[PDB]
Amino acid sequence: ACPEDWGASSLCFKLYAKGKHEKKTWFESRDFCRALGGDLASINNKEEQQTIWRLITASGSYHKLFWLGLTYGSPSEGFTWSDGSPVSYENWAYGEPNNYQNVEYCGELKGDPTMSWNDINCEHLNNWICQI
Ligand SMILES: C[C@@H]1O[C@@H](O[C@H]2[C@H](O[C@H]3[C@H](O)[C@@H](O)[C@H](O)O[C@@H]3CO)O[C@H](CO)[C@H](O)[C@@H]2O)[C@@H](O)[C@H](O)[C@@H]1O
Ligand SMILES: [Ca+2]
Repeated sequence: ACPEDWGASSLCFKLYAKGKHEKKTWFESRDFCRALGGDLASINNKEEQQTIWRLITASGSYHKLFWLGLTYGSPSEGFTWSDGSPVSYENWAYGEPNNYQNVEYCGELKGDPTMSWNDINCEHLNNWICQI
């Protein structure tokens, strides 16, 4: 059972699309989700991707960018999820991750129907999604 305000399919997810001045870095977003007892959202299969897409449609958060729990590990690991669990299912956008200019070590979701991922600099301010 998920809490009533969390979207379910299982993992539970919640969108945080806040004011223009209330976005957070990847690390700030991770700390926020962990303070709730959860973490930044991981997308581990097509069912979880659909759960989050339907959360986006229900909110009207179209076109927005969201932090996911994607973080680059060691060179041999590549991207992992924020709790260290491995990236198995992937939905990177075309050409991604491209580590553009060698400074992109966190992952963001483009919240449109493609639900694609991009690596981006971790100090960008974005919306975020938590899991619990
Ligand atoms: C926005 C960026 O998109 C991918 O990086 C691509 C890169 O983006 C350029 C964009 O074309 C340009 O309008 C903007 O002013 O600067 C961006 C770079 O920060 O463009 C190159 C072509 O030169 C490639 O197509 C890159 O894929 C994405 O990978 C980045 O993380 C970022 O979201
Ligand atoms: Ca990129």
